Amino acid sequence: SQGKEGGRDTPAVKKFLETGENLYIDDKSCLRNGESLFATSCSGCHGHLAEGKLGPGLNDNYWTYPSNTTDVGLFATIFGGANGMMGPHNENLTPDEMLQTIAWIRHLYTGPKQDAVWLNDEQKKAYTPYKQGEVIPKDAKGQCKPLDE
Ligand code: HEM
Ligand SMILES: [Ca+2]
Repeated sequence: SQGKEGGRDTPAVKKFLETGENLYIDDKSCLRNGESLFATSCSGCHGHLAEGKLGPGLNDNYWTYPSNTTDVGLFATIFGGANGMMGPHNENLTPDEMLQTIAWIRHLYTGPKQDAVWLNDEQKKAYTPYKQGEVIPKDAKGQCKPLDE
């Protein structure tokens, strides 16, 4: 909406614009939000688990546009999708919400650990193919304020 919030000046967005790093990767509070944001903005075409439906599966190691293997690339795709050639994507999420959504898409990954270029050395160590039924603890607290609270 608007009012008094953040969106484009949060520490995560600042860090992202400085190094391309997504501080929300593996942050449970951000993942909980991202799961919800992904649901209403992307799942309708990419599937509930990003397995693919009308749009391609975003949970595997094949990418039509490899730039999407980095969070900056994925971000640019949606924010600059405005009638282009990489899909029917419109900038509807704030920059901060986008990072949370991207963090969730990465969490939905089910492919080879070595192809997860969006994860650093440590995060790759903690990577595990997403399995349906998983439940992010609802009392999880982190860098992201719960969308419901
Ligand atoms: C913020 C929500 C969304 C995100 C993050 C998202 C992300 C992406 C990404 C990263 C790709 C490229 C995949 C690749 O390179 O292999 C893609 C492709 C595509 N998306 Fe989405 N998507 C979203 C919403 C939607 C919606 C709502 C629709 C339908 C109105 C849609 C339809 C498509 C289609 C048809 C393609 C394939 C386009 C092509 O191959 O050129 N997407 N999406
Ligand atoms: Ca894919």
